Amino acid sequence: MNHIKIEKGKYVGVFPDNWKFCVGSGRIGLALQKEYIDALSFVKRHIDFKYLRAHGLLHDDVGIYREDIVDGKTIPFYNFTYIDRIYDSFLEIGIRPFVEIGFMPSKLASGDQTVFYWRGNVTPPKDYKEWEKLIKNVVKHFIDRYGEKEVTQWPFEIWNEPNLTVFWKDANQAEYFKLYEVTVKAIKEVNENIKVGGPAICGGSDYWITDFLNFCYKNNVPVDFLTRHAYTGKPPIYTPHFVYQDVHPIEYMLNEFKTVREMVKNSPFPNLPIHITEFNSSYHPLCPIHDTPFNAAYLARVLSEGGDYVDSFSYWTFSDVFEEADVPRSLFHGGFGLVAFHNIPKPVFHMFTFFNAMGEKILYRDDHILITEREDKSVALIAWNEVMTKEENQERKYRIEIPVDYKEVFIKQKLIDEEYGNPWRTWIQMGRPRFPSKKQIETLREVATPKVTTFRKTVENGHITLEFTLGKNAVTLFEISKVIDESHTYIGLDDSKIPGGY
Amino acid sequence: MNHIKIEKGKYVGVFPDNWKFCVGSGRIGLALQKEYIDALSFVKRHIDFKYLRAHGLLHDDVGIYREDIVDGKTIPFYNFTYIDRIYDSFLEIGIRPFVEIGFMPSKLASGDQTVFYWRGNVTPPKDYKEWEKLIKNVVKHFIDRYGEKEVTQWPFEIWNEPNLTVFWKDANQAEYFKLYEVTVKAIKEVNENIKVGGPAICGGSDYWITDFLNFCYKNNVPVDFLTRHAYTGKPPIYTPHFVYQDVHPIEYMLNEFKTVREMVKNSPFPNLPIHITEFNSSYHPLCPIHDTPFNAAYLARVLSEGGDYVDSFSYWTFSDVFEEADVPRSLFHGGFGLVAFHNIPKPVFHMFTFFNAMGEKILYRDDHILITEREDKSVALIAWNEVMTKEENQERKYRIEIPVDYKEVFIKQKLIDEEYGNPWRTWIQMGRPRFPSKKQIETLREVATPKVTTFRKTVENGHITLEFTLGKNAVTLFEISKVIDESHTYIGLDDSKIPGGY
Ligand SMILES: O[C@@H]1[C@@H](O)[C@H](O)OC[C@H]1O
Ligand code: NA
Ligand code: NA
Repeated sequence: MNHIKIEKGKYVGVFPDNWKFCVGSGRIGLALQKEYIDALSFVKRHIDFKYLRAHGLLHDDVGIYREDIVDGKTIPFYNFTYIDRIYDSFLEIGIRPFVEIGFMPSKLASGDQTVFYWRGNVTPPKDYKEWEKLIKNVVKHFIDRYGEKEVTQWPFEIWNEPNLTVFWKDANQAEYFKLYEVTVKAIKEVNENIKVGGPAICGGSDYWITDFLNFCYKNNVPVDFLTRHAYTGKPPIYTPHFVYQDVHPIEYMLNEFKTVREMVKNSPFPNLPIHITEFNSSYHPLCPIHDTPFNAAYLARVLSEGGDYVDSFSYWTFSDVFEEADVPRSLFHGGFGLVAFHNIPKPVFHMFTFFNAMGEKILYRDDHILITEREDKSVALIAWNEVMTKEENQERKYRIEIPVDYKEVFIKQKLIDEEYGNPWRTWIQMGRPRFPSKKQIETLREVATPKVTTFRKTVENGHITLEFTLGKNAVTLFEISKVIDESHTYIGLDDSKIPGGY
Repeated sequence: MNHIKIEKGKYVGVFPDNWKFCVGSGRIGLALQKEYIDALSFVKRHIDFKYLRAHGLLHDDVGIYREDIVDGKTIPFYNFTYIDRIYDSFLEIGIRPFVEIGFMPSKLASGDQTVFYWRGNVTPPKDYKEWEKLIKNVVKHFIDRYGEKEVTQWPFEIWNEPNLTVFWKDANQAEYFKLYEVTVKAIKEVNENIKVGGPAICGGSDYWITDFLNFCYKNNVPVDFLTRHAYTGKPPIYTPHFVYQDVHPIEYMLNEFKTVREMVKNSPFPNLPIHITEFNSSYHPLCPIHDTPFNAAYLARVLSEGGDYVDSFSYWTFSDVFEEADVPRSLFHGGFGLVAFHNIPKPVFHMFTFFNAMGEKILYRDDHILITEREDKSVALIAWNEVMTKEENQERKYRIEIPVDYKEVFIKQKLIDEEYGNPWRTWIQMGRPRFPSKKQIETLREVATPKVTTFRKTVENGHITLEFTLGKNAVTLFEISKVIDESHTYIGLDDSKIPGGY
């Protein structure tokens, strides 16, 4: 039904690598877990993410800020044992931290308000000049351990979602500015080449972006990028074990992206880089939507178009290794992770890997397909089909004419939908086991992979035709490439002489 | 000084393998750490430890006990996500848990009192019958996942050091006896072949052993083994960063072993196995005695002799991965472990591995040397020399006549003292760097190995004579073996034709 004719030689855009700039994570402290490193290693073997963005560098499980008593004095001590082990392991894996400065260490806090099950503290420092010394020592170490050519490649975003009272005492904008100003000026004094930015808010308070940008311009506090989080979840229904959420169409997020690029172009900093340091449909770590093939198909458009607007958009999160809502109580529990425990890829993970196949040169693109040409001049394409309702049009038919100037083509297709690459479904059939056996795990691994099919055909009249129908919530990848047939070189080759009817 | 003549074909005792039955660890929640799994794997490549003993199975970071509110009714939830991953990894490595029931999960607790930096609740359960259901469900889960044959090889130790008020409210003995009865009867109802035991007391309250064994006999309360801890630290000096302690002679601890055996010999269970579930010199996690060559020399006698009295004795702990006194603040910091961070083995580690060379038939044993015969009739021996003070007497000389019925002999010596295998000395030389660099760490690993030297002697009069002198805090191992010289099979063999003066 959707008929598409690609003309020989015409392009319409550049597909950039923004989609794999940065990915999200459970709290920095959780990076100590073997399951985390096993997960991060597995992701990094498949998607060359450049940066990792996680809360809680200054939380007390990481244990940086402590206080010793000598006489009646109270003198600080900065403990780097854990963060060293962590950042080391990031860099050995091949990924750098998107440092998020937060939250408040308990012995520097002014109040007792906390966020999450791990009770990160969200009050301003009782003494702002002792918070200045923490930040400067923390940055100075790093330069000493990792060296400046390395640490200046690390961006520093200041705090998390201050426009919400649950993350920042009273959601006090003025006090958030004092905090941003003290913190970035501590960082810059150690090394001015370190890029910093903010204000890390979620949608629904976009005036914060104008207020924050004016505040940095009127005073002379530096800002080298903007950050903001984008979700699409309508208000949620709660449960002892679940949070259920409806969602806006994915266009609601892409619209939010561009109106944010608009704000920055009318800002005192018209070329500011924008980093969406968190994004997903539902915004709760226990929402089953994250486990489904729907969330793969639904998020796919963001990877196609998101880089038209923002310099990075970081999927929350790479792994279910997460503790914000306590320890998960079931293998499939609605976690943010691209990867469920035991390195079982979710549908969303495979969707991400498909974009490894996109070239820079965009042949075509609408709301539900992306077609690109790689440097070897083979053609690849990714189509999705997110289906929000029982009553919606369920299938999505494509007929695509593709020019090729060679005579024998090889087609490779990877499909994930409700049937293929859907371990959640098998998990359900298995009885929804909360704590499955090894054998159950390995069977979920066997299914947790895209259906892969291959075709060979002769090219007639300088083009080929791909006709295919996406079912409910499918994402698929096609790769079209030239065959240099070598069968002529096999003397006496005759398949018909093989038992088996060949 | 110390002249020894091994008479041909005579033995005394038998050297059993109790020394490697069991080893200790930081709390079970710390087993999620990559650094922890890396250290355990490292230890188990060198010492075949059968069991691993650690606090806090029921602590709330492992997350097992939780509550849900459907109605106003609160019902219980048992979350096995973390504990499954932990015991799975123990089993894959090849070690089993010496299960320690404890401490108290927050939602079952009757009071606010906690132990350690990680705040384990040490009050009894507010409702002993909801404590019983926890035990039943945890053990039934273990059996469901791992199988009857496997879990019934896991011994269950009830609580930890209840004679101390810091580990158990008011050090109430009756309250503990009720806890022990309720817990093990829950255990036994799930499967009566699970070995239970106690009372896991600290030293200095040994009447508890009489009271607890009598209590069980009187009231038909199962007990399949006794447990107790043995340390030797005198009352400590405290510092913002250190705990310093003197120690009794090591004879003091071997005395406690033979003493507690006597009590169970005089009890209604005269054949009770005894497990010394923690031991070390100093009992504090920030006491540098643990990092020194002295502790290796000092602790050697118990490996040599402890098995005469107790069925197991488990060194606290296998690794510095530990949080009882907050996150360690320097590479060497006095931690309990055989192994420091980044797998840098301490002298005590090497001392242990030496005992892999002891055969079962003992040829000769005193306070400072053990000489054994392996099955191929080669002879091996470990000698040590702990020097407690600068006065004392610092060197120990040895002259050992070993008979052999073969003419050509090969001797291999391994030595650790203050000069060799002492990464602590090098770290001091380096500046005591709290957070060393990779190059520093790698240099420390280069020196953290025994000195290894080899010898060839033609035997005169059917015996060889080992002559060596132990420096201060030294441990050494020799191995004596037959040589079948194959040099006659090399035709034209002449080293004198190799440039180099050979
Ligand atoms: O921490 C994240 C928070 O910032 C956002 O509101 O929702 C996702 C959470 O996990
Ligand atoms: Na379409
Ligand atoms: Na988390």
